[PDB]
Amino acid sequence: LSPVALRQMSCAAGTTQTACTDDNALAYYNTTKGGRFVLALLSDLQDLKWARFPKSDGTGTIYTELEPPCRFVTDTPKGPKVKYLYFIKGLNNLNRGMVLGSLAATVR
Amino acid sequence: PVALRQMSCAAGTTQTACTDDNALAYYNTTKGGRFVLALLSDLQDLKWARFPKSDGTGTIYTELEPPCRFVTDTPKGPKVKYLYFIKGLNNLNRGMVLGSLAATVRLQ
Repeated sequence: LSPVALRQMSCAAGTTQTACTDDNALAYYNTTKGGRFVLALLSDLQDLKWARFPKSDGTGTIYTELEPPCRFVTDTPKGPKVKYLYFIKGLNNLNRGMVLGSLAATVR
Repeated sequence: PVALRQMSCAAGTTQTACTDDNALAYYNTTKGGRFVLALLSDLQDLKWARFPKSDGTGTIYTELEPPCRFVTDTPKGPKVKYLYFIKGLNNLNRGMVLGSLAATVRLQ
């Protein structure tokens, strides 16, 4: 599925599945007709293992576990600020590259 | 976390026909030169890519995969661009390019 399909929105992550404070991370996802496929998260925080995204073709939300994070330091106007990138568990090399691609390909 | 940069380069239908800047090369930095991952071009018949070398020991000729169509929005209306991966480029790196491509040109 094409790279024109990849966009971003903030969403809700958590140490546990219950503790998903709304909107504390950026999520990379692909849109298609009617729903979405989240692929990875970017957050200020390093302890995350759960992700809460809108249910495709429905009202409501999904919860799927994350990989161990990927630590990057980005250049900010507030001095360097360190971010964490979580992929969805088992994300294939192409799609990882697409987010790494796009990520290095929008900041720093 | 490895930023992708652009540069004009030479490409052509055959190693000898590579005469002089009709293509755009996405490349990396690998501790002693630049590593090229793919090219983008108006021309659809390209098969080879001509690069000199930091030193100038002479020049490297790399093969290309078959192109992929992408129509781009430009001031001068729409322009169609073809994206050639260098032959034998693994999946992570293709993703990195495609993620980057969507950040650097007006796809769709």
